[PDB]
Amino acid sequence: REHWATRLGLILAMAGYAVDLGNFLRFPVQAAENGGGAFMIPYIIAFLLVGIPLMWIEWAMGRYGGAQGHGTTPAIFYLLWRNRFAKILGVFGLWIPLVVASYYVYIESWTLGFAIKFLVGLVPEPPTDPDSILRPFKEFLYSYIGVPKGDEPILKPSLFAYIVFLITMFINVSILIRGISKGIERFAKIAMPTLFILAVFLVIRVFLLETPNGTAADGLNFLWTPDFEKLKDPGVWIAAVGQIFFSLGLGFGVLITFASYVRKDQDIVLSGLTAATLNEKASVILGGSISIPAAVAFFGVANAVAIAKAGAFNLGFITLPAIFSQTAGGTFLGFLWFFLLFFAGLTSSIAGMQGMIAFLEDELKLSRKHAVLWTAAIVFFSAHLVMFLNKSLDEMDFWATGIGVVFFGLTELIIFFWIFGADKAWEEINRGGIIKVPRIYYYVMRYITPAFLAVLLVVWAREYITHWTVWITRFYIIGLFLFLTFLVFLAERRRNHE
Ligand SMILES: CNCC[C@@H](Oc1ccc(C(F)(F)F)cc1)c1ccccc1
Ligand code: NA
Ligand code: NA
Repeated sequence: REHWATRLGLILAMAGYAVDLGNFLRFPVQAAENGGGAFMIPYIIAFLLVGIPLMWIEWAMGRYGGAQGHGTTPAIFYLLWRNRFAKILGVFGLWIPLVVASYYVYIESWTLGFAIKFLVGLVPEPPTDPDSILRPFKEFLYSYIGVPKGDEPILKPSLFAYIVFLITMFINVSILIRGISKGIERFAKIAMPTLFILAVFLVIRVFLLETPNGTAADGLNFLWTPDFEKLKDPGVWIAAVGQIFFSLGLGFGVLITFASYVRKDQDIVLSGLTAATLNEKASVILGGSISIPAAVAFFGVANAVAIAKAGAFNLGFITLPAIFSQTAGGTFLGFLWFFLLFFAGLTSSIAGMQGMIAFLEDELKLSRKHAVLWTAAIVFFSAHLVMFLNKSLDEMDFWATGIGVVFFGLTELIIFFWIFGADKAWEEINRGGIIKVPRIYYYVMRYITPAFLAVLLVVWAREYITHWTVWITRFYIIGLFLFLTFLVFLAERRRNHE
């Protein structure tokens, strides 16, 4: 079995997974709409009661299973719980990253595509007034995606967008086909420093922005000025808990797959706590200093509410390009911005397609070459539903990431800490650890964390409870689960023979 080469590489690869576009775009928006700086109170709390406990568990399960040649949840859940339902629930943690890859890599191609368009200068050049600056970029993005102009729910992506998507896929394969150490780790050692420099360079440049409508100080001011009256809202505490899940990448079965390449007695407690910290630092320091400020610096603090309500997607794909087109040398600023985003996602995409690669290698005994190409083949095919069927993306994202990861997360708790036994589990987390987990976390992991998850579930289960074309997507994603259930079946039939 393959292994991480260096402790640093492990943490960077982990951190490379956790730091995606969400750090720079989703996190700033959520904070501004939920009390600004006061949002740090439920966020930090959820980071201690939910994020940190759940991270150590997936790290534990991964390493536990990885010692026995199994990096995937179908196998691992059968080890923690010798049962048929365990292998079935384990399917989800092979299903979720595979559904996300069906659109994530695609969105990742956009950044690459835009970064190419920005570098060569193939960007709109307005013209005055905000709608007169945004619209040329609104139409610029829609032509790329192929956003439906008619009543038909049909996308028509440009030939360029598609070609970049092929390239993007090819880029992902190029890294993944070299393995864990010489591929993901070696790239994590390059991308993460590259990421940091690009972030810092923008943070510096954003702070130097000065328009008649305001400055970057006004942006950091609005974003961080605490509104404690919103802490009364349970929805904020739900958005916080949901965000920690989103930003740490919990419940995707990717931490489990990745930790399974950590050696049996190697530390997971401290190494994990570091990778988790790297992610959070990236968000609060770099992420909330680039997007929101530059948007407020240009449109004024008056539109700071309207900008935050415009969504995290408009901010990164319509707003921020529109602003760079108005700044000195901003064509290159656009290029850096998107080239920052590309690697942020490229370090995440490679990480989650490993789950399917690890499955074919461990359970179906495929070589690394085949396991990669067939995983690429699957992703590439399924992505066509996202590329062409309008709102297919959103539907996939709603199930896989909305409840898929939250449900599978709470499943991970009960299986490892309640079914497998808490004592046996606690030793599995702390074993080989440079530092030991605080004795108080035993109660957090056993009661507080599942309580938070179960009462995030109920809050999700009710209010979060569309055109007929969503069924096409439902049809497909259900079909995937059945397909994976079948491979698990074939996986256990191949083992009884040998
Ligand atoms: C690292 N923090 C999580 C953010 C990111 O996580 C993932 C991103 C991509 C993948 C995939 F590439 F599909 F494997 C798997 C997980 C994600 C989560 C939900 C939707 C889109 C992206
Ligand atoms: Na993150
Ligand atoms: Na990433």
